[PDB]
Amino acid sequence: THSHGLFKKLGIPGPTPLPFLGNILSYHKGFCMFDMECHKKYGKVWGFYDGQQPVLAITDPDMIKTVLVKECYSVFTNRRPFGPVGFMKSAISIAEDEEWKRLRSLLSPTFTSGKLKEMVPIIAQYGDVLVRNLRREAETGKPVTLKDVFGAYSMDVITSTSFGVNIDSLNNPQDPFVENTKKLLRFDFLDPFFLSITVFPFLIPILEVLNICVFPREVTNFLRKSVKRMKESRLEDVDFLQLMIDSQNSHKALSDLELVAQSIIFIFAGYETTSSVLSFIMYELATHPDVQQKLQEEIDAVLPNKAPPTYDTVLQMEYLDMVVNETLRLFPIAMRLERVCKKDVEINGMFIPKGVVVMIPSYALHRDPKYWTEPEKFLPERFSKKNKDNIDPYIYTPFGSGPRNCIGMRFALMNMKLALIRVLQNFSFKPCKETQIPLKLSLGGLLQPEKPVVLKVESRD
Amino acid sequence: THSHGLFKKLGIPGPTPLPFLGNILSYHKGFCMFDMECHKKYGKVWGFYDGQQPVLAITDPDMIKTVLVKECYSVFTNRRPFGPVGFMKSAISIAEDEEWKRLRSLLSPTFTSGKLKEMVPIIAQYGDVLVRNLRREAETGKPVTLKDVFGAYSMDVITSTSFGVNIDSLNNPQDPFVENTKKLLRFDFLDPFFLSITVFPFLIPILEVLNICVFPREVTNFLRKSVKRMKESRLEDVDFLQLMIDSQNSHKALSDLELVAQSIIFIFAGYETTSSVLSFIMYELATHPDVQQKLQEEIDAVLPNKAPPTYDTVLQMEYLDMVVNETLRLFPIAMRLERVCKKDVEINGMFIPKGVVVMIPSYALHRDPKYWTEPEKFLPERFSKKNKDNIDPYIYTPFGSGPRNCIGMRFALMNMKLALIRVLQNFSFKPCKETQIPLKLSLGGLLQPEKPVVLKVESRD
Amino acid sequence: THSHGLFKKLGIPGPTPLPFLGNILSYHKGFCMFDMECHKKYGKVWGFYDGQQPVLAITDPDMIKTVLVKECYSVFTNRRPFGPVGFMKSAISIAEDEEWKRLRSLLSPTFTSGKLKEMVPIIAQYGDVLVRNLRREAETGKPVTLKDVFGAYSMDVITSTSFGVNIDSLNNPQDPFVENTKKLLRFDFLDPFFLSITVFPFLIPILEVLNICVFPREVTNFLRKSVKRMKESRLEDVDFLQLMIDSQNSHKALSDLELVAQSIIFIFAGYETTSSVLSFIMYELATHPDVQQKLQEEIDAVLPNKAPPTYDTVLQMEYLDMVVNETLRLFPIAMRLERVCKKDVEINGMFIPKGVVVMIPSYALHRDPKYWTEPEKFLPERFSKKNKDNIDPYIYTPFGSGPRNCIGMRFALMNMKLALIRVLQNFSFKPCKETQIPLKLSLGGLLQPEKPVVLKVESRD
Amino acid sequence: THSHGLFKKLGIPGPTPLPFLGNILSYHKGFCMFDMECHKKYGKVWGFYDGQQPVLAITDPDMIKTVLVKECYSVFTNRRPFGPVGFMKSAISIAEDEEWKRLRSLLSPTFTSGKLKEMVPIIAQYGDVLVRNLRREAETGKPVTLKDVFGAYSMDVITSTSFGVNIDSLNNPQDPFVENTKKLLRFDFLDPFFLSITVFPFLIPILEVLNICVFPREVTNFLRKSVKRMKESRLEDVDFLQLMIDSQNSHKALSDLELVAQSIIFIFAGYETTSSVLSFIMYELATHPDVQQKLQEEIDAVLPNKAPPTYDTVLQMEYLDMVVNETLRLFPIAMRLERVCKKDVEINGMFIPKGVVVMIPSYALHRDPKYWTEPEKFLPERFSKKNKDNIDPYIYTPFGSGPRNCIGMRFALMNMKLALIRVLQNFSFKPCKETQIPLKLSLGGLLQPEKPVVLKVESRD
Ligand code: HEM
Ligand code: HEM
Ligand code: HEM
Ligand code: HEM
Repeated sequence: THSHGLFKKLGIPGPTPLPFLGNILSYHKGFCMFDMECHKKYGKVWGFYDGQQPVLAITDPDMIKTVLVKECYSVFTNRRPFGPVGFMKSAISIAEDEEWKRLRSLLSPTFTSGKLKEMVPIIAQYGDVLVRNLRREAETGKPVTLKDVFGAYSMDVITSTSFGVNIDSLNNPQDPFVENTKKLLRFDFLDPFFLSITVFPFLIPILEVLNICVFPREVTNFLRKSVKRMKESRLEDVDFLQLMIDSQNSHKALSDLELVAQSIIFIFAGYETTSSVLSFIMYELATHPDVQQKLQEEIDAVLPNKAPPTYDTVLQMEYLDMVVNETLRLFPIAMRLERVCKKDVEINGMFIPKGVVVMIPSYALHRDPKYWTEPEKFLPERFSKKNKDNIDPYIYTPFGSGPRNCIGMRFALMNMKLALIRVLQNFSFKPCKETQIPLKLSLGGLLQPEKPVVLKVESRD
Repeated sequence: THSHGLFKKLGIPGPTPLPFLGNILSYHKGFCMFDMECHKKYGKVWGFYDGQQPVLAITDPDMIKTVLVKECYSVFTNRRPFGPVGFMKSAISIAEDEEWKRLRSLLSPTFTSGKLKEMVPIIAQYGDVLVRNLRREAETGKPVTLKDVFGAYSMDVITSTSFGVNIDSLNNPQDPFVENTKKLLRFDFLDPFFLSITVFPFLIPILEVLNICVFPREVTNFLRKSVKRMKESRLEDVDFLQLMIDSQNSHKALSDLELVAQSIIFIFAGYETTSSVLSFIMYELATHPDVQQKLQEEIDAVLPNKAPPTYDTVLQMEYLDMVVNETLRLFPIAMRLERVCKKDVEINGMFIPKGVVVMIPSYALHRDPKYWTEPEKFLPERFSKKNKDNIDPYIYTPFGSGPRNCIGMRFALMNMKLALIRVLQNFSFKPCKETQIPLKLSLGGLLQPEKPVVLKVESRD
Repeated sequence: THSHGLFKKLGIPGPTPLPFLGNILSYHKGFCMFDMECHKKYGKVWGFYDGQQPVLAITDPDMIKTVLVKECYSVFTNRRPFGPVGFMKSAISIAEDEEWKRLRSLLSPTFTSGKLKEMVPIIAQYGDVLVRNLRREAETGKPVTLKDVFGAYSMDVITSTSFGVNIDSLNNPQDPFVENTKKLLRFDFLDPFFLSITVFPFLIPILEVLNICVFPREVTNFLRKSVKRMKESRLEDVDFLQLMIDSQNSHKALSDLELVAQSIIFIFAGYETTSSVLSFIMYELATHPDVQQKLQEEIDAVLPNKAPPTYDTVLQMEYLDMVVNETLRLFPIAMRLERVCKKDVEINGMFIPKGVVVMIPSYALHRDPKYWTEPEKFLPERFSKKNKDNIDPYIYTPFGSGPRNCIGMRFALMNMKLALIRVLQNFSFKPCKETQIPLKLSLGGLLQPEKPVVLKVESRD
Repeated sequence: THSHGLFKKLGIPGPTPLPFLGNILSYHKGFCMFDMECHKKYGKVWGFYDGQQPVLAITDPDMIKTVLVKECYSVFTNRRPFGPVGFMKSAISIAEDEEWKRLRSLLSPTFTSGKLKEMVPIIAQYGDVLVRNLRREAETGKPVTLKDVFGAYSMDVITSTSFGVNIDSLNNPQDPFVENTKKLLRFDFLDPFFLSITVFPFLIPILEVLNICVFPREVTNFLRKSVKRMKESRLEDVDFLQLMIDSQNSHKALSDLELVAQSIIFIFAGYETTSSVLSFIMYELATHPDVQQKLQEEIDAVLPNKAPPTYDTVLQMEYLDMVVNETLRLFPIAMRLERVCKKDVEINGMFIPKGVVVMIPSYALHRDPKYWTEPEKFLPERFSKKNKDNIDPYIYTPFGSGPRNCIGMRFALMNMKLALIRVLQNFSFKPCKETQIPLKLSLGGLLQPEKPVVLKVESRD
């Protein structure tokens, strides 16, 4: 099969591809293990095939800068398609070129510090809810599963910061607004379906004309009307929906379908991510009680008498920022960043022909011995205000970099910190016998634990 | 396009087909209206195209007999495929030829009168549940939606008669066993997806190798393990599951996957059907209060003092059998029966080449003036023990006929009658202003009401 | 189906589309008849659907100018895809965007007046061959079929002006170089296959990965090696091949596969076109003997004593230019021009959303009563140096207009005129009884005669 | 992927399959080498996957008998599909079940000894033509390529024994009837296209509805009308066409399209096969001059004075029968026989589930040391009337066995022997320096030589 000669011709190393399958059989241990092995075997750049799709992996920090910043608009502007999307075509994370650029413009003022400081009282109320829910699991000394308790917390923060709907998801697990939203899970890009998509990407057109979508047709049909109800109950009679409604009052405003799609993508974006990361952080705190104590002391110092957190007092807390960042290092939940090269180019001395997918293997670089000492260890001091200067922003990329980076970065860090502050103000977290130490990562296509994290939760009362 | 000449060549009338689409655009008013129009325009036989699939419609009672009985095993043994089925390939209603014949054998003793008489105490307990639920909607004079109250009743009867699980679905609408099972709805064979299947049936192979199934992969993955739990909690420590478990203790026994598929098909089969028919019957009773009174008097006569119904006392009630049958006449929820002609044949003097789909248009014949006087009226006397002899069993076919007829006929009639007896022992049913008189049928691909049936429910107390 | 609402929403008239088929059933009489009917029914602009592909037809000369010239590079740069192309992707007529722009640059100097004046002695020798072949059919008074005699002439001119190979195709109809090249016929975009492509354009990806090509794999595999033989017999030891070989000695030179593709596209481009047009011209001359006499007199005046034609004496002949142009008016063999709108735009006051195919219906405009008197008549005087000023270059477009017009315009007119001069110097052409007067055009997807043109050929000796 | 567990579950050995590809990458050396390796590694039975299609290979002579004879009608009646066939669906070699059984009936009397004895004078005349053509290549001592000279001979015999058309193909290589027929070449079931068919057999439906056929649409459209011309020039005013025309004067007669398809399949069947085998025989004779001398002496003894061969004198020649048979042993051009198991069965003690493809690896068994001494050597004595009794007819299967064996066996052997007799009566055949000794077989999907056979041909004058 062809085009399997491309990397050989350019003199670029990589595992030899099978006809039709390319290298996918080498995903049997997951993107992370494949990426490290490749980084190790082949060095600073390499190439492989997702079916017939050539993928060029790069690790030089200069050349990563060019791809994510300098030549973003001109050359490296879109991600690769992945499956049938339906109307979700209009979602900023999926849209391309000038539609993207216009969307990214219309939504930027929504993620500003000013709007985010306005949303904090809402995210705070549900840290309280979280606490009372944790307390009920802690007065009845039963091991807690974090994904479920943080899931319900994440869910809570979303439903409020995007539509004003206010639910106790953990206690109302069967509210229609909680039921649909809980189906918006991260895509397993190595499950039968998406593997098939990589071998038969000519099948994508087929599904499209059949209205078959990787965003389940019914979750989308539920919110599309849920939004047009809210839209016309507020109109006329502080959340993301309002901020978008206010905006459609670049250019060309925001279409009504265009608004529904962004609403959906934020839910999708903020739900399993926030839930997952918080779990990873509580695992590390529970297996490193010194770090947990140190941070608890920091929180009490800024917030004595279990004082509530604020926007300014959150940004005050340096050790908490160190804990969060180091966790995202060990578990960057995206694992890779990816851009489609839209033209023949040469950058930092290397020819890149049109159509290749440039890939940055985040997981692998966050654990590269050549930039991190004992990269497997949990050492928050790597981010102390002393050492935070020796860290290359193109090697540590948990939100990506450049114009197409994670637009929800600020919000996500602030959301996760408000949960951590409130939770640690009230509770300590200890390993159980049934806790999996050391945590093994899932050999699938998601960064998540093989086994869900379970811990003992104790009242500081 | 070809083969669009087939009917023209055989001298068979029918609407002229468009290339690729055949006649599907003539489904814009539904199978029922198309069938009547065709019966009227073209007479006793006609032909049309579901894409490229030729479909030969027949209405002579002799020739229907040949197709459903005399030449079933030899010629007319399977239905037509309809979409990707996954493992549900093994479900009796879908299986073909000797696999079907063997399955139909292994499950026949499960639907016998003897087993059915044993299941009646279980179906009865949930008529009681139904009552208390109706009473709560009747002491608070709010119009009741029948599909929801009978749905929860149907659901209840199924969960018990197939797995022993005992739930108040109406009050536990969010039990995991109620949540999955409520997704097993009747297929809308004119929704975008299935229309596309008829135009692109070459797409079926494509979806199959992609594990894409019209039976949602997650409902099936939930019950497959739900069964292997029950299976191994009873083994070792009266429902359909047991009767199948006892059977795998023709020939070749029942595979473990083969058992899970039948379990699923019965749920699918008994849930929206029972729920739908009961609604149609209560609509007719409410718009014909004489008939409702007459039947109430019959029930009190057999069952004085609201005596509970039994298997024998149900079969006693002739006017109730007349009401149920007449309703199935006006609304035969399958609408058509269909067999694939597997060979060149000639029956009753007409050549039928291999591959055609012989179709019997049940809806249309149940309302044919040539066999029924005032076919639009609700006249239960057409089935009185006096006139029940002048009714051609190949014209009145609400469960089909012959070896491949509805294996659940007995159970379904008995289930629906036990619900009707208990409900009418306690309540009368009257039209609301918001009730749709006269009921309009859905122009889709299901026999169901355009608008859901709503009635006033009053206590005979 | 969707997107069938687009034109309705924009307030644009057009025939109402069927689901999936759009308007293709309205091609049952050909693009030409559909275009006129539409122009007539709907006016100055209209819209229709090639399946799901929206096609916007326009006839205002200002707005045509914008599309073909002013906004060519920025907005209207590519044609629409049509089927699986294989490596022919690299052919200038098919390539897109900057690949096109670079190719069109590398081949422009090949079609200059200077190169074309150099090629004339070669094209002339085969007008002689043509004559002797015609004379053999004229001394034996048998009606001649023009496509066959002009086909062999066209073939001859190509094989020489592109590779130096010198064959009498008419007398060597079974030379391997004549056999393959004669398979490069114009695509019937309404034959079963291409119709299917319009209804299932999602099938194009499928064929591509199967190396299935609308350019037969074996004709292309024959010339690809035929070229690499010639290439390496001239290297080292006046045709298009040389001019390209000299060029690969914008930028990025011409790839070796890139050269083979252009070679092929010129053959394809020059063979049935030149052959077809010459036939149309000889039909009109034979049914308008005054015009034929007048031109014969002109040729004798410039070229007395049957003097051979030259580059300068060809451009001298004004009545011949009038005859050729008027014929291309009545039969513009492309029928339409087409550009893909690559962005949301507004031109001359009309919104055009991304993805639509702007179409200019050349055939229909060449016969529009609003710009031509008696448009069905053959009146060469419409192009006399007197009236040639009142003709809008955006209404008379037989080679298209703007940067993406027919790069072979000069060559094609010069090739056809040299054939006409030599042929008329020696012969007159008269209708037979078996000649089809009036010529009916083919209801297919090609501009060609229903029945092939047959004429009586007489020696001016 | 699934169903890749089937052979593992049944305890059947075989090479471990890759997802989607099964074992096709093990065809990189051809069916023959794979089959031997497997026979060697795994023994008497084994299993592998052509994509997802399970293929069960068997070598026990009893169990082969069951599959090809005893359970042919009931269980093992069809071959496997292979690609899109169009109307060629009706060709006996491709048709299935009762259509096959009826076709095989209607054509059996055409291949009888009596008809075959009637066709011999026609096949003889073209042995003469063959000779004069060979003599022209032998008086001009140039090495002859056998495929071309025997191709033209084969072609000649076909065109006459199927339609009465009489051509010297070698000297008329560009007659329209010779041009089309020469495109009917053996399918390379490992060329890109057919490999793709095995990985994407769900693509077969797609091509079918696109009228795309592995029998080129134009060769079939040429003969379909070529036949309806001959058909209606003989009607009314000794070949296969006549014998079929006489037959349509089981049951249901032969359709007109059904007749055209058989005509085509015989051409396809008799052209490259006869041409190929004759080449293999002349290679062995030329590298074993003793055998060549011995046979020449036999021919002179039966046919002194270069007497012409007859039907009876051909069957007389035992050493010639030995030479032909031994060659078919070393090169059985089908390589394998194959039947689709249409039901769950057990034969000779082994469970075979429905859908598997039972395969008999002819090539491998013809060279199995366990039944043949020095199986690589060319020893015609293995078939002497002495040893011809120790040869298992289910191990030596160059025409298959049972009801679905090669219907053209008699004709093919007789055709090849008449060519050999005439050729050897007049010429001896010697190796050239450019002859490939030892002949290497093609690693493709055809049994043919890597390099075409070239020999020195000398006049016995
Ligand atoms: C711990 C939480 C999160 C992490 C680790 C994370 C990580 C990422 C990464 C790596 C990217 C790709 C950046 C690139 O390509 O350079 C991304 C993109 C994106 N993120 Fe997040 N993200 C998080 C939370 C969120 C949240 C809460 C939102 C809610 C609005 C969000 C919205 C988006 C969007 C819309 C994009 C695509 C932006 C574009 O293409 O212009 N993310 N995220
Ligand atoms: C009011 C209720 C029902 C109606 C009107 C109904 C109607 C029908 C009809 C018309 C058929 C096709 C018969 C034919 O092709 O001749 C059928 C088949 C079938 N029914 Fe029902 N049905 C009902 C309830 C049920 C229930 C409760 C079950 C539960 C077991 C069931 C199981 C089946 C099965 C398995 C088949 C396919 C049988 C075969 O192919 O052998 N049905 N039904
Ligand atoms: C009577 C003869 C011919 C006629 C009427 C004709 C007509 C046309 C037309 C209408 C176009 C499209 C122009 C547009 O889109 O604006 C075209 C394009 C083209 N023609 Fe011709 N043509 C003729 C002969 C030839 C010949 C002999 C060649 C040989 C080189 C040729 C090469 C091309 C090419 C390469 C294109 C595509 C150019 C591009 O996309 O940049 N044509 N022709
Ligand atoms: C040296 C020449 C030939 C060889 C080695 C050969 C070999 C074979 C083989 C192995 C089969 C499959 C048998 C089986 O599945 O058991 C076959 C089938 C067949 N052969 Fe030949 N063959 C030859 C020549 C011919 C010729 C000249 C014809 C002309 C009529 C022909 C017509 C057929 C047909 C129609 C079938 C399929 C029969 C059926 O499925 O009923 N073959 N051949």
